[PDB]
Amino acid sequence: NNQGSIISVSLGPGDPGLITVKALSQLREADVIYYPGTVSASGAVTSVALDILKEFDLDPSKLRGMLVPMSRSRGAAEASYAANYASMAEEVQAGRRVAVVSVGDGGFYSTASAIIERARRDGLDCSMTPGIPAFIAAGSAAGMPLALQSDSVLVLAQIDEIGELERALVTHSTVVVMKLSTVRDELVSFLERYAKPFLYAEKVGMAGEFITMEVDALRSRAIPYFSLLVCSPHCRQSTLSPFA
Amino acid sequence: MNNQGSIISVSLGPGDPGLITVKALSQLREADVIYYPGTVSASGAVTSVALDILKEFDLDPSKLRGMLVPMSRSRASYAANYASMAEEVQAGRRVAVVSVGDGGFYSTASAIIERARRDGLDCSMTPGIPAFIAAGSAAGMPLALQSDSVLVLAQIDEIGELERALVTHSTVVVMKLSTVRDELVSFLERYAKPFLYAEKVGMAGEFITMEVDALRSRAIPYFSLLVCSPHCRQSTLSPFA
Repeated sequence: NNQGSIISVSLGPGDPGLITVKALSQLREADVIYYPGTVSASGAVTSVALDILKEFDLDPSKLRGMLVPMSRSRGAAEASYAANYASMAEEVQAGRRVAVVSVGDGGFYSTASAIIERARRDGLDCSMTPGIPAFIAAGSAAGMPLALQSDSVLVLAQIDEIGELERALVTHSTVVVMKLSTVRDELVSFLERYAKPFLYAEKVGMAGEFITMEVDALRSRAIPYFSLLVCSPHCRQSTLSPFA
Repeated sequence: MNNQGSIISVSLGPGDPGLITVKALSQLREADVIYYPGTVSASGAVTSVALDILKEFDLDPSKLRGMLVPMSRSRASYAANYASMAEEVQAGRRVAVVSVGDGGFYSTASAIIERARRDGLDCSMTPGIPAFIAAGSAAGMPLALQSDSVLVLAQIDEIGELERALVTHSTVVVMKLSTVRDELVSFLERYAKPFLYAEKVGMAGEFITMEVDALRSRAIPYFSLLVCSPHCRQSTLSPFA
């Protein structure tokens, strides 16, 4: 029926089997669940978060979409989440158990952190249940390690110019770049230039999963928001590598 | 029949048995045999966070097989747990090899997976939540926002590694803080900025702090990490001072 007041519930990165035992139980006991999604020109919502929730046989009545276009004002998501907080607060006032869900982990580049600021300063009971980051899941779906003994790992997100990844590469073991859409027109020439093992992973664990280590397989590919890149020598270990 | 016989690298997550994925837990319950890592001191005392997590799931205890490695002969030198696995696999059996955290992220399992894979075996990987991700959520802080970077180090030799990295990176996580235990308090005094220290997150004896004074007498164990980040001031733990 309920338990907490405001909970940031990580869904994991797309495969519903990769939610935690705890996150899943929190969802089933929540009174209301807010999820992010995007809308196209017509209606037609796209929401990876909702696609995941739909696998849990939850009461479709308790679900509250927070909807945006495709935008980059520190992700119009911040305003969208901000705008939605009032209702979440009133639900919490009504004595309800509110979940705000995140693809991957709620504390790792998630706008849910805006809800947990406000929740904590308005003195409400709030919590974070963590989830598997997308880059962790990508490494495992490719059958490779991301980090071994003495490695460093640098994680970047919303890369500005492709030159930012280029500079980082040499001073770091593995580099991970999230949200590749922001360099969708620069990715392929970067990859030809780099000429070193990489993992491209899109929609991992989800219906349209696509993972590749071949530049040719990306030449005429649309690079969407939910996609990431791993540049690392360890990519040689993957099942997707000729090196075995 | 024996023509099956598989091996899976199953991540356990960071410590709280509630932070196992639904899928990894199902795989452990289905497995015929479950190998877990652990270490053994000279007086023969066994330390194994992995077995401590397994002990929380109601598994058949006769299914569990320790892969214990002396804290000594570094490769240790005991990859010879695999021939055992292969045999079980040869015998038609479902073998799980487990990892604390994620099995691809500074893990004990990678060297086993590579051996399986040099051999003809399929060894899929089920992911888990790394300890540093769990530590952030336990403290109620985010680890990264909009265009932030995250740098992860582990088993660092010397405290300078960290100091140096923090000149040019805002958020730096260091895993296996034991390696710099003698230097931690002094480092944190001169650092004089928000930090999160976390030990046994999600388990009995969880200890997390953003107070240097809570560390002055503390035994900093091997499964210990530090996060240095301004994001630490976004926790009810960040010094009321």
